[PDB]
Amino acid sequence: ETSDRPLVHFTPNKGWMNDPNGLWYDEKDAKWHLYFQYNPNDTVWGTPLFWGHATSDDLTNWEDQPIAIAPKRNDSGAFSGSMVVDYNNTSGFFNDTIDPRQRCVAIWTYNTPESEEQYISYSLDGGYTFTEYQKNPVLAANSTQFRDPKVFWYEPSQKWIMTAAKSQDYKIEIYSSDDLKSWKLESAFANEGFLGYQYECPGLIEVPTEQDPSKSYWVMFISINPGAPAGGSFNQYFVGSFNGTHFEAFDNQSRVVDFGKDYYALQTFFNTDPTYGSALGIAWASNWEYSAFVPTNPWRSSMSLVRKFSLNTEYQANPETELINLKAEPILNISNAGPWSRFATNTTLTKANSYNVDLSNSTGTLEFELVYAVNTTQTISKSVFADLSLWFKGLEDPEEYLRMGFEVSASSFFLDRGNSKVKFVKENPYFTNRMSVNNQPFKSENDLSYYKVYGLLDQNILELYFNDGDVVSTNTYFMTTGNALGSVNMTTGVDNLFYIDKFQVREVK
Amino acid sequence: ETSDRPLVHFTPNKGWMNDPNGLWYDEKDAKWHLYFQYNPNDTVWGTPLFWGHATSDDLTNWEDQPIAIAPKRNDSGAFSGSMVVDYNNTSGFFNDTIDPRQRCVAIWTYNTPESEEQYISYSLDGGYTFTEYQKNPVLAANSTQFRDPKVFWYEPSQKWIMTAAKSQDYKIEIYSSDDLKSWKLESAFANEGFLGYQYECPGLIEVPTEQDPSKSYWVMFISINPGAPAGGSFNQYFVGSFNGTHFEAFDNQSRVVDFGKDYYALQTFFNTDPTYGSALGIAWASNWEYSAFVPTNPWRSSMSLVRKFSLNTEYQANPETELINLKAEPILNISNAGPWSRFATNTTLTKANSYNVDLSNSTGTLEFELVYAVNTTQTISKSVFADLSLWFKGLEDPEEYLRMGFEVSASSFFLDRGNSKVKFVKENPYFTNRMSVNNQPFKSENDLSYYKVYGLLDQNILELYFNDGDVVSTNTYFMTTGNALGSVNMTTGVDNLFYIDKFQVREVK
Amino acid sequence: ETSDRPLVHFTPNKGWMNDPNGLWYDEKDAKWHLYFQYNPNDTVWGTPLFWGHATSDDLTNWEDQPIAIAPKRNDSGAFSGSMVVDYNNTSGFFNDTIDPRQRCVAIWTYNTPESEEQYISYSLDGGYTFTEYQKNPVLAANSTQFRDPKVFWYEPSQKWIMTAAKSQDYKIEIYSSDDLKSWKLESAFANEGFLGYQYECPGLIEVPTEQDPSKSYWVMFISINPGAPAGGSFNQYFVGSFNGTHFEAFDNQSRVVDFGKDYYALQTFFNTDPTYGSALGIAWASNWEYSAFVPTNPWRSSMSLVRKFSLNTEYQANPETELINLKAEPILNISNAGPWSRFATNTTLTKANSYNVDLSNSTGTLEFELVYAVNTTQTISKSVFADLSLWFKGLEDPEEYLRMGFEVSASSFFLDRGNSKVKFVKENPYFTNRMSVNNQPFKSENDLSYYKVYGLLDQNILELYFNDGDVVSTNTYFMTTGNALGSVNMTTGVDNLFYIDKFQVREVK
Repeated sequence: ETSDRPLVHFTPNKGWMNDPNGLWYDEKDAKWHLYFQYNPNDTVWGTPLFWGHATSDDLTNWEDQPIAIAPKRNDSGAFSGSMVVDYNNTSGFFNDTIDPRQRCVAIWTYNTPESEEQYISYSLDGGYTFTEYQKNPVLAANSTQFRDPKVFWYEPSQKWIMTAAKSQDYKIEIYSSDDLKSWKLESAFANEGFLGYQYECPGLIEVPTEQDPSKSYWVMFISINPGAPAGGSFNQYFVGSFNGTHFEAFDNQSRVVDFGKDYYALQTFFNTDPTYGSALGIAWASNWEYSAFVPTNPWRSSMSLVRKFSLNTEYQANPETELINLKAEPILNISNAGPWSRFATNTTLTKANSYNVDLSNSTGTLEFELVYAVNTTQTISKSVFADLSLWFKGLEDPEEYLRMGFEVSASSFFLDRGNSKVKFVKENPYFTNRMSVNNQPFKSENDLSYYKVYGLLDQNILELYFNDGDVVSTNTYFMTTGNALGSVNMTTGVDNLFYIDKFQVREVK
Repeated sequence: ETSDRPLVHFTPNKGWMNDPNGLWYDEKDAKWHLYFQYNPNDTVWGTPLFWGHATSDDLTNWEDQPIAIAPKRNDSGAFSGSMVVDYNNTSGFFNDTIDPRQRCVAIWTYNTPESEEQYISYSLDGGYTFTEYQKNPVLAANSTQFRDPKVFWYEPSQKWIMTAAKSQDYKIEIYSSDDLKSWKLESAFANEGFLGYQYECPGLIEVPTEQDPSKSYWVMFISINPGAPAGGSFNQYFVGSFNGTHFEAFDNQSRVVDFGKDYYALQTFFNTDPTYGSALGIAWASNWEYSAFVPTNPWRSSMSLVRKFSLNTEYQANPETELINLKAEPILNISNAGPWSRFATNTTLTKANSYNVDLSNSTGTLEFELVYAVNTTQTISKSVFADLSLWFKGLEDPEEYLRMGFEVSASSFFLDRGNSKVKFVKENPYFTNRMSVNNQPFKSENDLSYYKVYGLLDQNILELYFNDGDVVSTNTYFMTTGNALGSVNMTTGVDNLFYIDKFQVREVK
Repeated sequence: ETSDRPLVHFTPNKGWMNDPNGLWYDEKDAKWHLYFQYNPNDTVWGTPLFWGHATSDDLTNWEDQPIAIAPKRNDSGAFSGSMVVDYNNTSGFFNDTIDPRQRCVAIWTYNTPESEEQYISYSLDGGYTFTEYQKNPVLAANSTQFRDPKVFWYEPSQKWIMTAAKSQDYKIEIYSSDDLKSWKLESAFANEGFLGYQYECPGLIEVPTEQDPSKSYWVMFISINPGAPAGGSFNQYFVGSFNGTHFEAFDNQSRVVDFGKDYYALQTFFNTDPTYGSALGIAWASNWEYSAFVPTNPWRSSMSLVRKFSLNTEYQANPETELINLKAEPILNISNAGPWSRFATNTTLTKANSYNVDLSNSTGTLEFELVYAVNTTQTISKSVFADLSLWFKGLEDPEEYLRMGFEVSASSFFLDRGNSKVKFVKENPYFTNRMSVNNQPFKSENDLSYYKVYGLLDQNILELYFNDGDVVSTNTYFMTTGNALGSVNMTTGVDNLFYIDKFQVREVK
């Protein structure tokens, strides 16, 4: 008996999924390639571990493909890694029969009980079938904690640059090779923090500055688990500069990619179709603490949406200073949807009365657009919970719902993914019920502070996009199967504080 | 109608409390001094805001004292700050009638709607009554975000050193004076991260190294709120060196003081009785997200226990590398307690059978000592929740309980402070139900991994001390008043994995 | 609706059982032989009465065998008796073909509605089928009721010595023979403290001493019944002197074998495997006052465990001058060894709180080991119950439990086998539910008196061994079919009187 399956997030047909792998794009075929850590046998993690494969041409709708990479041994696994396109046959695997735009090279960690090493594989049919390089490994550091190779092309020095993690040494080593079969250690960075327990899935990418597309700075992605500050797993980032060997963040500073409880092992694509325009990144939407116990069958784990990255240099972190902040915008080919439903368009909503639209047969996947404004001046008020709340109740059974909104005194956007049923939510001591975000206004008109929120609910996953992706939160939710969360309710406490500029909901497929 | 009041944690008699202030110790009188942010009028935060005052001689039992500092204005408040003892009358406030050991100088932020500035006050009776310095401020930087002055004596340069926060500038400025009334900006630090929204309550102290006392390194404490990674508030630290003007952390790295949801605005004492031996620090046990809505009357907010700080250079952060980790050990004059109750002393538990002791009339305050061991080799096991769980059920009403323990697959120590009632716990979208810690073993006997946990329950608060304070977690809990959590139950999954070396419980007053 | 059936005590296949018969050991095939009074038709006592047969090589796990001795008449019965191994062919039966240590001769009573004679029978297949002696009986008359013949070899006088019960004349007669076919009357026994009481199942064996296993004393076992008004069925012993014709009881050397209510008709083995080393004895674990009404189906009656008897010449306790004391240790071979579950060890018990191990899937056969000390110091002891109590309950339904423990004021170990919903416990007025034992401390170091007690629970039978067998108590108990005293609990009155050195429970199969 199956569960409710996300409609616009990728899940495997059956079995177990984690880290996204070998992300790249086929220019001549117009196909996006998604590879992933995959265990087809059980519905939890286990060895042998494979590279699953799925293709799309809009990043919202997927086609299953045969297993891409396998370990020689049952003991072992074909762990995480990335892909590159060798246009100029620098590896020497590709004839003139193989299109330059189609020259796939997978770089991956072969984890065996004895050691973790780096292997490479090539494809002659456009990234569906892969053969190992005859003399693998292409990098061994005599270690059991050496994995997750992400590699890009650096024009100036004419090299492939690999950023890989010396996991439990809290070190991310940078290697270089023109050949791609021979790797030279260039630098190590470093002890960045938060450390936790391990450095996993590192990434290094030029991210175009917002407002000046022409400019861009370098971003370092590190994911850590266990030992995240919120508990378990999470993805951090650094903004700085890359010279060809060393990376330096503009300042000593930690920042998180996603504030939600379920967003890990983010990898960016090697190339894009722009249009969309790199940087583009996807992540595994879960948390290692309880990822193996979520109530889904015959599969476990969904990916997040692919997100367009950009750097916002003028992000008002608070009302005094501005910081260079990572902006993540959603990629979603809506396909066929509508119509909108709306509420308190241009009204100041009051405690006594509350709004509702219930979409009597929503598939359980819907999106909403909300722009609210706090009074700011003045209204005072404390000791009274000053919230604007959205309730996604219903639909076969309300009282089973997720609550979210903003409270003025806390200055944070909350989510309540308890309530309920699904004993797993009621019993699993790692499945957090509540988290906040601390989103900031985007403008201030005449004494009203304007905040905006875009959100997408897809059966078992919720993504919130504050100020068009200036802040993001990704959390999974589990309701009592077959329906629905179609009863959409707005509520407030405090007769005169929140102003609804705009609120819209619609079903999405 | 009153609530259940913590027996060995400080709470105000009535009203509202937050940040601990002006911590110092009277050598000739043998009295510890605790000051705190205090609103005597309402049971939430509000201006006028005062410095409350309480004294102890064992740090576990307190005596209430009259309000120590007040703002001139109702608009205003006497915000956070620290105290120093001016043995050599460098301020010139003290006659030869006033004992050197008793020469109190309070340094505090006078917050007014127009600006935040630094004031000083002196005491002629041993820190009970305080008079302002005639020419306050002693430091103004033309700002509304400039507060929380912590000051210490630096022998080498013969100066008072003030570390204070330029809150929303993410800057912690270091000032110097030999006078205490004329301050000179020496350096700024910096953009350390996690930034969040603000830098609050900075602290700078020499913390003696564990294993070798003779050595010590400098620690920088920064607390931030809102915008903590786990949501809301939290306290971070940096380990490094202080030259007299600038501070540098040994590496660029973030680390958290307390992983629990309720531990903020930590200030260390200016001096101690050693015996106890500085560094010693206390903190406000709550989280700004929901601190004003907790169900207690006629007071709100408890402090944490005072903790003896030490640096552990050889802390096994993971099985490969060691890090310089902050160690926090509890200060608790047990007073009169016992006897112990014990369980599976030197046995390996099995899922079939479970242990229980219910202390039929526990006051609701008790401590426990647990040393467990994972089998490690091998037992494999996955897809099965592999936990050792403690249940503090009962006592008038079980089914209302807090659960905690360790799960092998997650490698983290969990806490479940839901279950239940207490409408605030069931309803308040900021009161997190669950958090983990990711504690590490202290030793491995052949094919086993030994972990230790000390915990103290005090009516509404729980402190966990992993490996004698190598890792700490502070979380408040609210059960249905009058009783009790006296039903202590141990439980396991997977028949043969956990080995109980030791487990003891006893009532504490 | 078969009922719960003891796992380590012998019970018949089906039907009624009582007095154990013809106990001996086959040295060639390493097999213990147990015979018993048997009615395979009805589930109560009746004629024809047979000799049931069962074998074992560890005295714990048994094997059903065909009926060994049968009466010639359905009118009559083949009553109680013993067996001998005739190595030296002194009987006149037995070819050179039959192995010396395999030449068993049964001596038994052939009770008829008309007469009561003494028959002997030989076996040629090592005690599985028996043939009667052709010139039976071997004893003519009168016979005033004459039964329960126990026969043994005597080296000095080179004779078979037979001890038999003369119920009508309140005596025990001793007979001699070398042929085994013709017996001469020699003496009689004895006090006489109980006359009017019926003498049954007598036995005469040399019992080795503790501290010197080389020495031994003659011990005369008598089963005395009854007087319901009087204490009721009890198994008695006399330490004394046997010259070869007469038995001398040492005045004041006489105690009951087992202090329980369900231990009767004791017979010792004729020969043993040492290893275990004779004296070894087994008893019918029931009581004539109600044995025919116990709720077991399709069988009635279990035997007890086989016990290794030894004399403890140094006993004291009372501080009154010491006397020779009989101590019986259990013979029990464990198949499913481990694992122990324990309570509070090295600990002082307080009234306010209790201990619990909940053995969820125990069959109802478990063993326990308790070592407690009573604090003589002061603890004056007002007139209130000063108990240490063990409780067994559920599992399916508690409120159906058996209680036992030590009460200081009364200086005895009580047992309350009441508290059952079973009809024959509520209804049967001769089934007493409460007994106390009066165990004595083994060690009196400091101000604490140390007591040891081992106990085995087997579905319907409980056996308590105090100080490793110095005193024993055997009582059957009946609890609603299926489930099963698994909830093991410890409770006490009086806050600071009892110190638990050791308590531990374990399942036995």
